[PDB]
Amino acid sequence: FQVLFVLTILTLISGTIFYSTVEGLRPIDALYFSVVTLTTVGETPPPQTDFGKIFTILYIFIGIGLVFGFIHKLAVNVQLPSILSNLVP
Amino acid sequence: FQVLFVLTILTLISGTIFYSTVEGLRPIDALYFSVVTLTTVGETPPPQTDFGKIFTILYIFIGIGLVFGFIHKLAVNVQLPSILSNLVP
Amino acid sequence: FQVLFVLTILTLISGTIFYSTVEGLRPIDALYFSVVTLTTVGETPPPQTDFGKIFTILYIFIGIGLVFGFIHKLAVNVQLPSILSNLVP
Amino acid sequence: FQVLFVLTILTLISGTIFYSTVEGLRPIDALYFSVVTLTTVGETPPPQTDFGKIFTILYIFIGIGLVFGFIHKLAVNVQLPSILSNLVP
Ligand code: NA
Ligand code: NA
Ligand code: NA
Ligand code: NA
Repeated sequence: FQVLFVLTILTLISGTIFYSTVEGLRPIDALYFSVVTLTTVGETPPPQTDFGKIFTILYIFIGIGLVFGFIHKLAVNVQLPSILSNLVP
Repeated sequence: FQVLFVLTILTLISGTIFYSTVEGLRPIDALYFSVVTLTTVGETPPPQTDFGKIFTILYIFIGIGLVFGFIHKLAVNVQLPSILSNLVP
Repeated sequence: FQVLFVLTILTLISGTIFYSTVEGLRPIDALYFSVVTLTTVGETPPPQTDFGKIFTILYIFIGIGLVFGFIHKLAVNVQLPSILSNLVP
Repeated sequence: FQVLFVLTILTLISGTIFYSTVEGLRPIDALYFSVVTLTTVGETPPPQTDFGKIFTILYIFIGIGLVFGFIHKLAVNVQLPSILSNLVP
């Protein structure tokens, strides 16, 4: 979880650096693009540079497994227990 | 299932409260945004406030596991049985 | 697979009937909306009626598990075998 | 992994050929559409031809299982090991 947590953050930082410089986005919008791309939500418009498109294609393949792995350990063993160890008054 | 059902509803209510106030949406559109964000459908436009963006990023990480957990118990053991206990005339 | 296949089709037909009448879409665009909603792709705009929104919320929760179940049996045991029983010349 | 890798590439090439000719997209935008459709991100607009819509519906059902299978072997046994066989200095 600490590790998975670190990878995800490093992955989102990379994305954020990439999209602010190549697509011209403010940091916050570039992190947002990164997270909604990798969680496969995708509610923003697509990148407008060919360079953005290529990076996004590869970023998607490398990131998704990471992000979803983090999301899965996050849910199965930081929430349910918390949540369940929670019922038992 | 009752529990999972409750968490999902509380999660969608939070989202609904958040998006109506900070993004200025009518309740129904804010629930919709919440559900299509957390089911990773994402067919609406993205939030326009930095505050919306940040909450959405975190809401996505906490909610997805919840919503999908509910969806999964919903399908595996309220439908298939119903559906199957359904074939056998 | 035959069963899963039937449920998915009946689910897409319902969606198609719903969106053509309430949202005013041509059959083909309503099937498309249905499939891209339930596969969580979501690349179309969202429904414009409150009635569309509500149905979509519920359609998403009931359908996703169905559609993905079909997709999963489709891939694991109509493709891989086909595909693999395919290597062995 | 080599096999899964090949199928995904052949699947994206098909999509790319399809969307450049029928939807009139430059190769790169057609590959992009293909990848964001099959990874269920969906942040581009939808196809504008009925022919595009139909192919997309079927492409989605056949491709998703493929693409996600590749993504899953990619993550579980080209990254984690790499990543983990990485901690142990
Ligand atoms: Na999506
Ligand atoms: Na979208
Ligand atoms: Na998705
Ligand atoms: Na989307």
